[PDB]
Amino acid sequence: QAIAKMRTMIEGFDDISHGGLPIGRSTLVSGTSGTGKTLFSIQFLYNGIIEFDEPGVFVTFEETPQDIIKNARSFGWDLAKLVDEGKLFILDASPDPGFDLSALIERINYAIQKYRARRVSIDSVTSVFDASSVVRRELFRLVARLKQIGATTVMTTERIEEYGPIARYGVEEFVSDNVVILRNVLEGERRRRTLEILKLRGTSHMKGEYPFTITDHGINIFPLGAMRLTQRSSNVRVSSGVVRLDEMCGGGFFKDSIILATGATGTGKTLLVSRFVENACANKERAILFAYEESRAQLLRNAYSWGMDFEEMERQNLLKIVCAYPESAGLEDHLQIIKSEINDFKPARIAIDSLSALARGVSNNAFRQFVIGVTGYAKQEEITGLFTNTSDQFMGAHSITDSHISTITDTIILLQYVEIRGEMSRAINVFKMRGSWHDKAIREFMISDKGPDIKDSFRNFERIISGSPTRI
Amino acid sequence: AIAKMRTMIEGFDDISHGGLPIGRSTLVSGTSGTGKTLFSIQFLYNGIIEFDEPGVFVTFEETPQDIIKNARSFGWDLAKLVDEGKLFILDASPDPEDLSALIERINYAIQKYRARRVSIDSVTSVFASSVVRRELFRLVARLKQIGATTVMTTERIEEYGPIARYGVEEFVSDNVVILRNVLEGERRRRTLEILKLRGTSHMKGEYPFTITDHGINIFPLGAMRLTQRSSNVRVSSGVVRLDEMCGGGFFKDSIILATGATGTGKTLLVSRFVENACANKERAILFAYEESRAQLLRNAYSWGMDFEEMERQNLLKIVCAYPESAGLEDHLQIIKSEINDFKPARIAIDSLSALARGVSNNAFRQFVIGVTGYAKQEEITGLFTNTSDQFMGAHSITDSHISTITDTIILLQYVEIRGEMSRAINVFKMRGSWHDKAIREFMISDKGPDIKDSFRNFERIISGSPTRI
Amino acid sequence: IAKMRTMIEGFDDISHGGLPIGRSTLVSGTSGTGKTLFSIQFLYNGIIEFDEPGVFVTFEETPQDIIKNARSFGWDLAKLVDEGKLFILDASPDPFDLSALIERINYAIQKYRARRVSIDSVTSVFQSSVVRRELFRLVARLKQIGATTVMTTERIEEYGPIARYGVEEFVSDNVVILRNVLEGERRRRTLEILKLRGTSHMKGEYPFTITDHGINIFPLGAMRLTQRSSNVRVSSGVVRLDEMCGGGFFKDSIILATGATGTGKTLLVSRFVENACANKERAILFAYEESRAQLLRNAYSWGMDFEEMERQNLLKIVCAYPESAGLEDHLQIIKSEINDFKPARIAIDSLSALARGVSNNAFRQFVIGVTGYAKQEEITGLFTNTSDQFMGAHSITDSHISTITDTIILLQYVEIRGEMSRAINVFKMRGSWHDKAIREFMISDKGPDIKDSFRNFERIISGSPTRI
Ligand SMILES: Nc1ncnc2c1ncn2[C@@H]1O[C@H](COP(=O)(O)OP(=O)(O)OP(=O)(O)O)[C@@H](O)[C@H]1O
Ligand SMILES: Nc1ncnc2c1ncn2[C@@H]1O[C@H](COP(=O)(O)OP(=O)(O)OP(=O)(O)O)[C@@H](O)[C@H]1O
Ligand SMILES: Nc1ncnc2c1ncn2[C@@H]1O[C@H](COP(=O)(O)OP(=O)(O)OP(=O)(O)O)[C@@H](O)[C@H]1O
Ligand SMILES: Nc1ncnc2c1ncn2[C@@H]1O[C@H](COP(=O)(O)OP(=O)(O)OP(=O)(O)O)[C@@H](O)[C@H]1O
Ligand SMILES: Nc1ncnc2c1ncn2[C@@H]1O[C@H](COP(=O)(O)OP(=O)(O)OP(=O)(O)O)[C@@H](O)[C@H]1O
Ligand SMILES: Nc1ncnc2c1ncn2[C@@H]1O[C@H](COP(=O)(O)OP(=O)(O)OP(=O)(O)O)[C@@H](O)[C@H]1O
Ligand SMILES: [Mg+2]
Ligand SMILES: [Mg+2]
Ligand SMILES: [Mg+2]
Ligand SMILES: [Mg+2]
Ligand SMILES: [Mg+2]
Ligand SMILES: [Mg+2]
Repeated sequence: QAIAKMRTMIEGFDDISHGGLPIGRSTLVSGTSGTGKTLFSIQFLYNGIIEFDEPGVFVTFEETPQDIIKNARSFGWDLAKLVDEGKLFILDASPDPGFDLSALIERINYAIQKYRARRVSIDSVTSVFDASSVVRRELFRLVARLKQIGATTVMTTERIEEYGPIARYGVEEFVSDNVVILRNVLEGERRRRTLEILKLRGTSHMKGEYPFTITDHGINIFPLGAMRLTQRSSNVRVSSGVVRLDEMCGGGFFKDSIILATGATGTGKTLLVSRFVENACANKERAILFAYEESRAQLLRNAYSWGMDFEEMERQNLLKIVCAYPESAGLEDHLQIIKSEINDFKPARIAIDSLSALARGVSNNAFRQFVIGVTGYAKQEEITGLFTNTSDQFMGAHSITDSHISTITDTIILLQYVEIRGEMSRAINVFKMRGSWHDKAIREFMISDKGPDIKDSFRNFERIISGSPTRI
Repeated sequence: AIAKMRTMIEGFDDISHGGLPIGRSTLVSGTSGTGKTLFSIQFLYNGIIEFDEPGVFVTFEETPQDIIKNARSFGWDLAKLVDEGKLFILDASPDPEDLSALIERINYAIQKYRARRVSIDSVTSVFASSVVRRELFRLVARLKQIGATTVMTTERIEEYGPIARYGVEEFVSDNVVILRNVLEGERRRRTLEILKLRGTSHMKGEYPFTITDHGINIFPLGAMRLTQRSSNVRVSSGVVRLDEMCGGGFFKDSIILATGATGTGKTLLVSRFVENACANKERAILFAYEESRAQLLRNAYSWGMDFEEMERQNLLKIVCAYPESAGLEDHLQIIKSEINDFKPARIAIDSLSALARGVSNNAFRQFVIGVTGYAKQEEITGLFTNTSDQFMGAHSITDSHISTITDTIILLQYVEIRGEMSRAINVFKMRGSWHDKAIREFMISDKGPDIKDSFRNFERIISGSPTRI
Repeated sequence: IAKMRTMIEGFDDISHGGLPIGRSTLVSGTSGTGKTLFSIQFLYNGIIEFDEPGVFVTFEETPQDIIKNARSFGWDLAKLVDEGKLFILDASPDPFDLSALIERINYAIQKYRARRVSIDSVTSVFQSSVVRRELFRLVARLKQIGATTVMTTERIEEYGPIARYGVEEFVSDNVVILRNVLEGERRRRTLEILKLRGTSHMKGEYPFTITDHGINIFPLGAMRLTQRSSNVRVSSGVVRLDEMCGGGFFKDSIILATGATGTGKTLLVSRFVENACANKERAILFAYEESRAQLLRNAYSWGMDFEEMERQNLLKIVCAYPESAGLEDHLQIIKSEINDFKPARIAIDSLSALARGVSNNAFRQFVIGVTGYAKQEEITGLFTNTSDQFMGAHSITDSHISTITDTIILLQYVEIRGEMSRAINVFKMRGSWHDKAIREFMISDKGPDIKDSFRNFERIISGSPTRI
């Protein structure tokens, strides 16, 4: 048969490893200091005991068992209880403030034999080490030893560089069958943790780097390229909160769709968003406004001057206003918050104000990856998503988005300024709709105390899209 | 000329100009997980199963049991061939609880099995550069006298560092293959190179490959001979008016490009293109990289076409995938793979601009030439869509500059007429045919696209903001 | 400082005569560079071209194999050994060492009356300060013996130290470096004379190709070679285009057909190539975007029978992806094919295709080379160049190679009355008058037809003109 694997039950990993770690073989987990090796090792054992009734041995080489049990209480895992229930054996191989190899393989086997233990975690084998071929042969002996037992091993290894050699010595890499590289890449002044499976001998795996976050629920990996173009798509309509906009969308937005609001600063994106949120609470549905530009304080003042009261919506428990600076974390961290926050609130409508805030400084690819995730998560979860985008230029803009994410959205609302008679008008347009007919008219519109009023088209003008048209 | 032995690895025999030179050792160096072992296993396996050429595998770390088990993954029974006496896994790995000695064992094994092939994996784990060359030289030199073609595995620490670990292994061997696993920004890319073959020609540079269920599959971008068939056979676009604008419809043996701003009607044309195939009981595949099976099924139904029906009839397969789910190399395989099972008459990729996201224009072009080329030589009508970055005033058909690779170009654009977003369609070019040269207005309905009349009384129609005459 | 001719294509140019006589020349380089091929070709040429006997010292490769490897290039070293013009000296170990070697070299030189010596590789012998003296000794002895030697050395890094130990350079009188540099995924073979003590040579690196004929270097600087130029005319194949140029294209000239995709560059090529064969003259067609079947089909739709012209051995079609080879290799394929057919006209369709993925310096070098070869061999070259922009193009070429062409035929779309019409312009003609009018031209089953100019329009060059 094909190489049998053993599920780790670490969010994402088992999809990246196409099942889990090859059973009976050792797997190297190497990374710089604070990459998540120990955690990868604990979480690996814990889940086997709790879920599969597979006992585990943790082989510490410096961390006192008090501290291992103590660090586990942070993630809400109680190791002490599994010790006292004879399921998890912590095997202190740290020296009190040669016997190595043969002596230790006996000790770890006396424990492997004693607990019927199907899983082992050695952390960190590096600290035992010796020149170049010394680490290779002493290591190899240990791997080949455990393979004879028929036990499945996680081998924490250290690193000095972030994209340097795999291990410390340039040997371990090859001794082991399965190699996992953790990274904590400094991208500007922020840190992006990624896990890569370099090889699993005798089996396929997902290639490349995958981002993850160490939350209070452990390692959470988002398989960026393991989401499936496999979501539901109804014809159920919903209201935008603007009646003339619903008319122009051929009877309102689709429930299962991503809507994009594109225009210069001060064109009315946050007004359409505010409105899009107030419609959900008006029909007794929960909504989340993900603000990254304005504070709750300012989002209420401005909403109340447009006629709508966020307070009664919040108190009724139908509207959550979140608010975060994009620079406060990295994209994976934000994507984590958003997914986390949608689960505990279970809304029918998400709104992010704005994507253009989150694209700042971050690379185009890194940004798009975030957008394929948030767009993709909403789509498969049957949640309507309105995403605001502020164009870098206020006039003469030729591209909808500067990040080029138009092919990812289903519906594009387009706000733009228009200069007539030495004044600055606005002009909404339903630029596209996937499914609906939609109005093809660039209707002028005004904002008041009442909200948005969508009047008539500029029938007697040429080059409306320019920003300074000419009366025909 | 030097005599070569066919390896039966997809792409290698063409890259090596006939296989590995016979009676010489070939060095295959790479970083961890590069496909070194796989290359050597295959070398032997494909040798045994095809030409009844027996082979020997020397292993210094991996147990023989494991070389047999790992091989089962690719659906090959190495165990059956050990019994049959065609293979022999000479276990040279250390015991948990020699230079000339091994050579004698390897020599003995060769005659003891009439073996024409060898694979020593890896001759580094056995190990001072002064010393490593002398013994490595002895081994490779010995094997030349035995008269046995050899694949010798060696390890590396850096993708563009020294070819092998000790800056010696290279110069000893007659033949050097580098397997690479380059990090293309969070996505990996597997390339095979032949750095030197003493006494013969080969192909130069990096050639990308994939490790799959069927082993190593290399796509030689530079040997796919631009020597492909052609006809004047016409196939319908799925729109009678567009067919007329092309001068009888599309050519069968042609790459078509549908270009335009976001939501101009590309994915609609892709739909009508695919349906028309199912109408004439001909198979087609729809490669969707932006929508989803449901949203495609839906959006099409609101255009009066049942994809649900076509799939049930097995005349339409829909392969949905995110562009960033894998690197280009993998995609090209999936695309080429899905075309070999289903054996279609027409292919559709929606869209190319989606795949060019976050990738060097080179990797893209090579990929595009790849798919273009394959469909062309396989006599398959290819409709590819491209979203222009600029919705109005676009000065270039594509930002990837792949217009020259296409044969036919359907250009869709927005036209601002009396405060409205009207659309237009013009057959920009058509190699072989006449085609209409008119920027004719069209509307989309429940029925689909209706191609009306040109903007006769307008100036600067392309700019997207025209002017009344 | 007297020099020995290598007869290695173009090396004698770079070296200003060849290798300094009675001195060793280091030829360092990474694996697969062509050091062993260089040193073999240095002796072989020495024998066949001057009857200068050579001695080849091998420290790894068995004499048996060195012969087998050479049979590749069509050279028979076995015959040259039996005849005693070449002596392969085996100094490999079994499967007082430097001095023992000198003696055996000095033995063969005196025994075989040998002018040339090749030692590959001196490095492999050794196993830093110590390497210097042993090498110095080896060279100093060979200068006493009075032998011009080639000495191969190996390198780890492609732009790192000129030799393994960072010494071999300083001890040698002459230094040559072979490089096999990686341009993305394609390889580029470059040769560089780093120094020749006592003499002049061409500085910097020069590309080369290892072919069935050995090391073929292109000294991309020492070209010009005078080239001849006449006022002889040649029909373009389009009657009006012939007039608009002032009697046709000059015989010894570079024609450029720039324009947006689908404007008709390939049609202008097709007729240009036909016109040669209508006057029983050979022409090669170098295609980089269209297969011979498609070129055959589309031509047949414009009237011309490509198949008929191919049978009479007048018209030759090439066809090759740019991504298949590098630029140096493409230059060779063309330089080769011209020699094997000796055509009156080459047609490259397109230069724009071959510029893909390459640096403009690397590309522009390629163009200089193709131009200068066609110009000096008096082959009239038409070249096509599809522009990046189909309307609003402000530059004739995006490669900036307009100064390298003598004549430019500029096609462009013109937006008239809601339709896409094309226009032909003779943009320049060094030597002739040429028409200065932007003319409209249709393409029918019969080929092109150039009608009347757009005199009643403004802003034609933009592609969106205004009626006035
Ligand atoms: N409850 C928690 N909430 C959030 N982050 C946490 C929590 N507990 C631990 N972390 C973080 O997760 C990281 C996990 O690193 P881990 O303890 O696995 O070290 P390691 O990767 O083995 O490296 P080292 O060799 O330095 O021990 C810690 O550095 C810590 O910053
Ligand atoms: N009470 C009001 N009466 C009338 N118009 C108002 C009122 N309050 C705000 N506006 C209008 O609404 C605009 C506010 O911009 P809005 O938040 O709607 O859009 P936005 O594009 O998201 O803004 P930004 O790009 O600055 O984040 C102001 O420029 C103003 O013209
Ligand atoms: N059945 C399979 N399907 C897909 N990929 C596979 C399969 N089996 C193995 N692989 C891939 O092959 C790689 C391992 O190949 P191989 O063992 O030849 O590597 P290697 O370069 O010899 O490594 P090392 O020398 O460090 O052992 C892994 O990265 C894995 O993803
Ligand atoms: N039922 C319908 N009735 C009328 N018009 C429709 C209908 N369905 C779609 N349309 C129009 O046609 C467009 C369809 O375009 P299509 O789905 O081909 O997108 P596209 O041009 O591929 O662009 P993108 O890649 O950005 O989605 C819609 O945006 C809308 O303007
Ligand atoms: N007939 C041929 N046609 C084309 N290329 C050839 C031919 N014969 C050999 N080559 C190429 O030319 C090179 C000749 O190798 P050569 O032994 O000269 O290199 P080298 O740098 O001395 O190698 P090393 O130092 O590793 O021994 C090889 O890369 C080979 O691929
Ligand atoms: N039989 C025909 N009748 C009329 N026009 C034709 C015919 N065949 C081709 N054409 C026209 O010729 C054009 C193609 O010209 P050609 O192939 O020379 O283009 P090009 O300038 O080389 O551009 P590219 O190489 O980018 O395709 C088509 O756009 C088409 O309008
Ligand atoms: Mg730790
Ligand atoms: Mg705002
Ligand atoms: Mg291996
Ligand atoms: Mg689409
Ligand atoms: Mg050599
Ligand atoms: Mg062309």
